[PDB]
Amino acid sequence: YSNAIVVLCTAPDEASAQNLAAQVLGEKLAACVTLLPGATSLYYWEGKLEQEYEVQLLFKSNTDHQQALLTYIKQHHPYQTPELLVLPVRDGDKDYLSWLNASLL
Amino acid sequence: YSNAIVVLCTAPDEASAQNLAAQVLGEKLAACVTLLPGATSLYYWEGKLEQEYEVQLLFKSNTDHQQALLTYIKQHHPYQTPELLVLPVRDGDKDYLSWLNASLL
Amino acid sequence: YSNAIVVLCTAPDEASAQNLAAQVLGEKLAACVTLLPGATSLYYWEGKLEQEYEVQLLFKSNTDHQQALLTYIKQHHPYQTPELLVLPVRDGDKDYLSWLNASLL
Ligand code: NA
Ligand code: NA
Ligand code: NA
Ligand code: NA
Ligand code: NA
Ligand code: NA
Repeated sequence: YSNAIVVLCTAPDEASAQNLAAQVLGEKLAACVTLLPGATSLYYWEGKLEQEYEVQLLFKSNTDHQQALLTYIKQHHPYQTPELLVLPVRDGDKDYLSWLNASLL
Repeated sequence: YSNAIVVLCTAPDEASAQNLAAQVLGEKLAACVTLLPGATSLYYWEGKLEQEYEVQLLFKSNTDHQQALLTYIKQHHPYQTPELLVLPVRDGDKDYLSWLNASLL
Repeated sequence: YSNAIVVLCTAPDEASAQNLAAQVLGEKLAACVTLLPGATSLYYWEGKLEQEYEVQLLFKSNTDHQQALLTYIKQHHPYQTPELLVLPVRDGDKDYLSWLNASLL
């Protein structure tokens, strides 16, 4: 396995998604943050089935910066309990991983 | 590795995607279902290259509910052979994982 | 773990993403390619924070064709150093996995 990771997270709108991405990148806690706006999420919250528009984010980072990234997002997110799921990366293109690794703190 | 999983699946349109998600959620087989509408999928089917609009779904659940979820979607999907790929989750925010686990059957 | 994989990659626009997908599929190096257009990616490039539109791609393939797929994309991509991250697949629907494998043999 490579040391790269892809962290999934959602935001209520593009404005908040962009602000969070900019903060994370300025702190060098991710190499690239990709936003997928216009998503819809369904889930139960306090006993009711909700259906809300959200932005699905993908934070591309590495294991050496994993906890710092999670902690940062958790403390700079509009939601109290944001989605934060780390996907492992089994392999990647050498040159891309090189760039990803070099971009981080 | 945490016990969380993210299941990839596609649906032909938002209406079918929403119905499936609502059903899975009511059955408590996923904690959150995110729909990414307006995607385009290319693939060969019966020897012909097809290019079709689809909704990419992400079902956020755990390994304990993995088989029931897969079986449920398979039996309640518009396609005869739907995409069902389980991505493992290496780690996550504990508060989020706690809510995810608590929302399941 | 199954032998399936999901490879993340981004393209600058739909035209280029579609051409790449078609080429990869003709070469039988992926069973299905899903395009998520209208995404926004933020990243530092040459010291400056960029915010650009991209298409997020998901190549659904197997470990048996993983290196050939990565090499092929790298040689047929508009970017000099494109994003190429391989996500492992823990499990999936038997019929879907069978179709994916058969499509590439
Ligand atoms: Na803006
Ligand atoms: Na902004
Ligand atoms: Na869209
Ligand atoms: Na609906
Ligand atoms: Na095209
Ligand atoms: Na052959």
